Order: sequence, then C-alpha cells, then structure tokens
Amino acid sequence: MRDVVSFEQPEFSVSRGDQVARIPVIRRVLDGGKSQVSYRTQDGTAQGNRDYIPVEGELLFQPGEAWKELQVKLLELRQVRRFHVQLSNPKFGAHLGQPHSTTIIIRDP
Repeated sequence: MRDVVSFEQPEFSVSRGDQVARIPVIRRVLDGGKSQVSYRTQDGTAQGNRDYIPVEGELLFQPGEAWKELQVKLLELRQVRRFHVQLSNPKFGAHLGQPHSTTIIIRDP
C-alpha cells in the first residue's frame, strides 16, 4: 500500500492546563500525489464541551506532505480522562495504517 496515513502512536498524554492537544498524523510511502482522510474526535471519559472541544474534518495531504499536527482544544474544569480520535474514509488513493485511531489522555498538573 502507498500513501499510508496513521496516527504516530495509539496514545498521547497531555496536561489539562495545556489548552491544546497536539496530535501527529503521518503519511508514509508517498506515491507522489494528494491524499485525503477524514478525522473525528469521539468522547471517552473525557467529554466534548466539558473536557475538550470536539472537532471533525478532512486532512488533505498535498504532494510531498509527510505529516500533520491536529490541534484539539482542551478545557479546564488525580483526575484522568480520555477521548479518542479516529481516521476514516481514505480518498485519492490513500490508505489507513496502524494505528488509525488514538487515545488522548488528559491528566492534572
């Protein structure tokens, strides 16, 4: 498979006070053209509009682009809560690699 798009890791840890989670998405084995995938957040024990600001959209990789950083806003309130981000719907010849979903762990300062 070419143009393989994945999260870099199955888990990321962030502090609740950071204001944003910075989530890396990579594209590997470039064939030379554009790629697109969809992404979306999904609640776990962390909930949209309480713990973080939910977001969904498309990641359009132009030719040569090997990575993106998603920025999901975090909200302030030994607490630990989790939300998820999923990739779906590859287009323009793209494929999903592993891991295609990830978990963002929000911890206290």
